[PDB]
Amino acid sequence: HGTRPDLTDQPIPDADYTWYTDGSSFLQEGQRRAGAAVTTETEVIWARALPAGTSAQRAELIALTQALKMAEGKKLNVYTDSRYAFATAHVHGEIYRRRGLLTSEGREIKNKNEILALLKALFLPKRLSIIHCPGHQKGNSAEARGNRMADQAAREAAMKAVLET
Repeated sequence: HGTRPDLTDQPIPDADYTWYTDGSSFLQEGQRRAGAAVTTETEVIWARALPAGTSAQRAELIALTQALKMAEGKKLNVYTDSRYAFATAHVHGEIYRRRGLLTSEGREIKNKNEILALLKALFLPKRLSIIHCPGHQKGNSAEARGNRMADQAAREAAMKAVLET
């Protein structure tokens, strides 16, 4: 009946998982390729190539949603460099849903199905923080490294799918 009341935008100290997500989308070999990833600072938890023509923004929602599903029952800090996915998760998604805009034939809202899946996935972690950090950071901080890891993994997945066919 609504969205997740305890969803926070700052890291929680006691988290089981601190994960970084990224979606990427680019033209490779005459086609729009996309990838989505979930990583720690140092290791890839999950990464996938997504369907041809997937946008960066859709990929970012898909990565975030996957982090939520994987962290079911656990305390999760997840980072995203997408203002779009951050805002969708925290604010826009639930408004669009309550207005009936997600299940409508209106194509005025992009990524309707991913947003609905994200909204459902928000309830899975025991505790949840979805944190925005600027991407493509030159910083040496953990978050800068986690985001570069996630960007790398997402891009690697999309590219690997291309050359594996």
